[PDB]
Amino acid sequence: HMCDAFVGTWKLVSSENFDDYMKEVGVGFATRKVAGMAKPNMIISVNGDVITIKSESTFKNTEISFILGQEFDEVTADDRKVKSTITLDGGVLVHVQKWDGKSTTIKRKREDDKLVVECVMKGVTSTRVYERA
Ligand SMILES: O=C(O)[C@H]1CCCc2ccc(-c3ccc(Cl)cc3)cc21
Repeated sequence: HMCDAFVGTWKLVSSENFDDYMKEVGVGFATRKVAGMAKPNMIISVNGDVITIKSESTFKNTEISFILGQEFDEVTADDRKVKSTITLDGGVLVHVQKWDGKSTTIKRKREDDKLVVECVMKGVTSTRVYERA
């Protein structure tokens, strides 16, 4: 019953400060513009210990499967090759990506009927809010 409250199909309804977060990460102009337009569908499922997050959009489709606490290699939508670790901390999924001596953290939280995603790179935060599809 791990991650029960995250499981489902979610749709992005708002994004704040995402272009600035992507600049802080190092994403180039053309990818920022096309990526920032996307309104993805995030599909979260659990099978035993394995959590899968599948995200579908006009920009990119991605899929990650993982076990909490167990590092995995991820190719992000902006083509970074990162080493990722996802843990549960006080009911928040905390996803750390490491590449080229850099780090970014993505937190996914259940708040009311929404799933709230906070992406942090150094001092820059972006918030992306999802509703049930
Ligand atoms: O979330 C995902 O799985 C993907 C697929 C669905 C759409 C989308 C949009 C933008 C970015 C994205 C872009 C730039 C940066 Cl730095 C990080 C993430 C990542 C994604």
